[PDB]
Amino acid sequence: ATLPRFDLMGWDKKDIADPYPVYRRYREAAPVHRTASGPGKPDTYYVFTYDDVVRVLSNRRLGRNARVASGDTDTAPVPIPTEHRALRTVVENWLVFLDPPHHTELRSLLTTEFSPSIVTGLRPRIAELASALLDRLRAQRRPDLVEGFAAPLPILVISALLGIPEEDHTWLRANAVALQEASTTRARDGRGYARAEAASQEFTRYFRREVDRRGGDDRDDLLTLLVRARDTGSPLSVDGIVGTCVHLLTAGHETTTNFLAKAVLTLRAHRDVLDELRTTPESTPAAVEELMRYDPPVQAVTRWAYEDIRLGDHDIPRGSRVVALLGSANRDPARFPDPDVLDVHRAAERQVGFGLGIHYCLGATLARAEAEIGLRALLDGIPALGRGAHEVEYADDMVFHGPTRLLLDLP
Ligand code: HEM
Ligand SMILES: O=C(O)c1[nH]c(C(=O)O)c(-c2c[nH]c3ccccc23)c1-c1c[nH]c2ccccc12
Ligand SMILES: O=C(O)c1[nH]c(C(=O)O)c(-c2c[nH]c3ccccc23)c1-c1c[nH]c2ccccc12
Ligand SMILES: O=C(O)c1[nH]c(C(=O)O)c(-c2c[nH]c3ccccc23)c1-c1c[nH]c2ccccc12
Repeated sequence: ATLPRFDLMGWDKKDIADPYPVYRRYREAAPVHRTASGPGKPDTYYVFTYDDVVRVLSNRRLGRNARVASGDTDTAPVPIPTEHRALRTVVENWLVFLDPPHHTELRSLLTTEFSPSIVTGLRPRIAELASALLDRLRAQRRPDLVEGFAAPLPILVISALLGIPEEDHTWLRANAVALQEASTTRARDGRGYARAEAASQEFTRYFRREVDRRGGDDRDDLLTLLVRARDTGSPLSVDGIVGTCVHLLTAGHETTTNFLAKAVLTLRAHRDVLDELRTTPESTPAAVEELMRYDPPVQAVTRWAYEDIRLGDHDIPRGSRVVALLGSANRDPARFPDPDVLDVHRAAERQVGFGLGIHYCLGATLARAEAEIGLRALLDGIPALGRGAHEVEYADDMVFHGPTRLLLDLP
C-alpha cells in the first residue's frame, strides 16, 4: 500500500483550515477508504468521490441509527455516551438523525414554515438585522466577525421563527457552542461531553419553559405550531419538541455562521473575486453557490448500513458506519473541472453542501437568503474587508467546519 488509514480526528490546525490537499491524495487513490476501529466498534468507510457521496446520501439502505444497523439494543442510537442522558435525549430527537416514517412525519410538519414564499417575506428584515449588527461593529476597534456578526445574524433570524427573545442571542450562542463539543469529530479530552450535557439541560429547561408558556396570547412561531400539534393529537412528546427547537437553533445558525466567516476568508484569498463582487452585486447569488461548492460549512455527514452495500472498491457489511465527505465531493475534478479554482460562473448547483436525498437541508432556501443578504452586508458595510490583517482560529471540528472567531484590523 501507499496511504495509511484515514479519519477526521486529531488534525492539526493547518489541515483543518485547508483539508482539500488531504481529500485529494485519498480521492486519487480510491473513491472509498475503510478504517478499522478495534473492539466491538464498527468499521467506518469514508467516501471521497462526488458520485459515491451522492450514492451515500441517496441509497435507502443507509440510515441514521447505529442501533438499527447493528440490531443490537446495547449500541447507542446516536454517537453520545449513555452517561450523558440529557445530551442523548436532545440529540436523538434531532430530525437529521431520524428515519422514516418518524422522520417523514416531522419534516412534513416542519417544512411549510421554511418555504420560498416565507423566506422572501423575511429578506427585508434579514437585511435590517445585518445592517444593525454591522452598525454596532464599527463602535469597536478590533471586531470579531463571528461573535459580532456571523453568529448573531442567523440566531436572531431563527429565534424569531421559533418565537424566542432576541435578547437571548448571546446565551443561545454559548450553549450551542458548548453542545457542539459533543460532535463526533471533536477533541473531547476533558469535559467536552460534560459541558455539552449541561448545555443540553439549559436548553431543555429554557425550551420546556417556552412551551408551558404556549398558552399565552398565541402566535405562530415554530414553538406554538409544535405545541398545538401535540395538543391536537400529533405523535409528539415534549422532549421531541425540545429537541426540535434545539435542532432548529443549532442547525439554523452554526452552518450559516461558518459559511459567512469562511466566505470572508475565501474572498480575502481571492481579491479579484472580492473586488468583482464589490462592484457587481448581481453576481452575489452565483458567488454564494460557488462559495458553497468551494469550501462547504459541513465537511462530513454520516450514515449507517442497514444491509450490505457495495461502494467503490468495498463491500460494506451491515452495521458499518459510512462517512460522506461533502468537502471532498465538491472538489472532485470528475464533476468540477479545476476544482481548486474559485469560479463564480461555473455551474455549481451540483455542489452537495446542502446534502441530498431525504435529509436534504431543510432550510436551504433560508440559508441561501441569509448567505447572500449576509455577505452583501459585509461587502457594502466594510470597505476594508479585503485589506489589512486578520486573525482567525478554526474550531477543532470537521463536521461543522469553520472559525471560532475572526478579528479584523481595519479601524
Ligand atoms: C448555508 C448554511 C447551511 C448549510 C451549509 C447547511 C447544510 C446542511 C446539510 C449538509 C445537511 C444534511 C446533513 C446530513 O445529511 O446528515 C443539513 C440538514 C438540515 N439543515 Fe441545513 N444547512 C444550512 C442552514 C440551515 C438553516 C438556516 C436551517 C434552518 C433552521 C437549517 C435546517 C436544517 C435541518 C432541519 C436539517 C435536517 C433535515 C433532515 O434531516 O431531513 N439549515 N443542512
Ligand atoms: O453508537 C452510535 O450510535 C454511533 N453513532 C456514530 C455516528 O458517527 O453516527 C458513531 C461513531 C462516531 N464515530 C465513530 C467511529 C467508528 C464507529 C462509530 C462511530 C457511533 C459510535 C461511537 N462509538 C461506537 C461504538 C460502537 C458502535 C457505535 C459507536
Ligand atoms: O457530530 C456529527 O458527527 C454530526 N453528523 C451530523 C450529520 O448530519 O451527519 C451532524 C449534524 C447535526 N445537525 C446537522 C445539521 C447540518 C449538518 C450536519 C448536522 C452532526 C453534529 C453536528 N453537531 C453535533 C452535535 C452533537 C452530535 C452530532 C452533531
Ligand atoms: O489586535 C487585537 O486586538 C487582537 N485581539 C486578539 C484576541 O485574540 O483577542 C487578537 C488575536 C491574536 N491572535 C488571534 C487569533 C485568533 C483570533 C484573535 C487573535 C488580536 C490580533 C492580533 N493581531 C491581529 C491582527 C488583526 C486583527 C486582530 C489581531
